[PDB]
Amino acid sequence: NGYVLRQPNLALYKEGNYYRITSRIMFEPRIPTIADFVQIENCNVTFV
Amino acid sequence: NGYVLRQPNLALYKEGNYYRITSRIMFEPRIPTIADFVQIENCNVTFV
Ligand SMILES: *[C@@H]1O[C@H](CO)[C@@H](O)[C@H](O)[C@H]1NC(C)=O
Ligand SMILES: *[C@@H]1O[C@H](CO)[C@@H](O)[C@H](O)[C@H]1NC(C)=O
Repeated sequence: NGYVLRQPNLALYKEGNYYRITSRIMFEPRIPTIADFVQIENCNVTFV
Repeated sequence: NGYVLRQPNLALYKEGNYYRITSRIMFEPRIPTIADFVQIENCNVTFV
């Protein structure tokens, strides 16, 4: 299983050791959580 | 409690033994999860 985001306007990034997901239009950062993801069986290697 | 979807553009269906929820505008299928539902007390019999 590979996970993706529920809507496009967000984007992950590696801020430091931890990972932070920000908006695409502003630099405001938001905490990661499990509710923000969605499941798809086929894994693409190109992801984290 | 009866559950419904967080936004209208989705739709459940019984693909096989398991249930799959797809987009209303494309046939792309997405995995079921609990985060995609919402609770309402009154149960309508007309649902699954
Ligand atoms: C999936 O990974 C392949 C690896 O070669 C990459 O070329 C492709 O762009 C990726 N597709 C995506 C991320 O949708
Ligand atoms: C609720 O179920 C009743 C069962 O008679 C049905 O007639 C009605 O259309 C349903 N309402 C919904 C699904 O909003």
